[PDB]
Amino acid sequence: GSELPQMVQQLNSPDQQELQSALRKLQQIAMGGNEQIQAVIDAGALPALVQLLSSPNEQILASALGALANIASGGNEQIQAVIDAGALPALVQLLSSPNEQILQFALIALANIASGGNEQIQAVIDAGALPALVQLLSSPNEQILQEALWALSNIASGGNEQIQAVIDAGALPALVQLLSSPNEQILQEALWALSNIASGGNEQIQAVIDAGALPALVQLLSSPNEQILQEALWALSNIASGGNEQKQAVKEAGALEKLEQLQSHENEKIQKEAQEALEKLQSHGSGGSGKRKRKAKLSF
Ligand SMILES: [Ca+2]
Ligand SMILES: [Ca+2]
Ligand SMILES: [Ca+2]
Ligand SMILES: [Ca+2]
Ligand SMILES: [Ca+2]
Ligand SMILES: [Ca+2]
Repeated sequence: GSELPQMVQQLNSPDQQELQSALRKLQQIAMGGNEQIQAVIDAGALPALVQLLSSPNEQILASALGALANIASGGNEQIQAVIDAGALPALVQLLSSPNEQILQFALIALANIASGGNEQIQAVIDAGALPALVQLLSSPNEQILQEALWALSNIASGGNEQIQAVIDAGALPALVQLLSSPNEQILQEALWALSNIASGGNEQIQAVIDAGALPALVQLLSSPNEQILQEALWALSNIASGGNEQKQAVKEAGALEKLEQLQSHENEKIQKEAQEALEKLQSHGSGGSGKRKRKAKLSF
């Protein structure tokens, strides 16, 4: 309430101490849920925060990113307000920053925007984010790689046209290569990304198959890691939701025997996901694939 208008005014303060302070307070208020986010938007914060993405002051920039990321953790309409204030061109340009901290925070903000509805996701694609995000799949910096993977995964949680944009940007070969990663964080994310691409139409599922995902996905059905096991099951289950050619590719890769054995796993969630995937492979229908979105905060 009554202190918020002052905080927003202070985003243009000639006193850098007052500015940085107001920015941090807004960032923190935007951690408090969608009603609190809406109070920040209603006080007029957005134009100023977006303007500050052009700041050459790295402390200001990092906090502005933090604030906008938190606002973009809200509802689809709150995300759309951020897009409407003009955030995307600045965020996309920041994907080329040589500052790893700024890059990380930019990625998180983009990822949150791409956790909105299909129209919000399409704005991200139309702003040109995908070629940069796909290029970052090759980063030797695990932190950067992890945040780019989340952004791609969220973009692939849209409709078939959004998924097709991801495929056409050349993401699949890198994502399939990541299924070999010894890094459990990266592996999990690569599986989210591929699962979401495999939640589209049959020709999207087939692009995943044609890029060579199945043998690695079937190997992961041998993991003692219950989290990785569930993630590989989700991916196989999405692919098995396609048509006959897709179901048949899954059978040719040897999944049947393993899916059947996994119905005897003590973990009830694994049991259930195995049974469901198996029923789809032997079913005559299609559909039932699952999409997942990730939202993250930034509390400084
Ligand atoms: Ca001054
Ligand atoms: Ca500077
Ligand atoms: Ca650097
Ligand atoms: Ca490294
Ligand atoms: Ca490891
Ligand atoms: Ca285990």
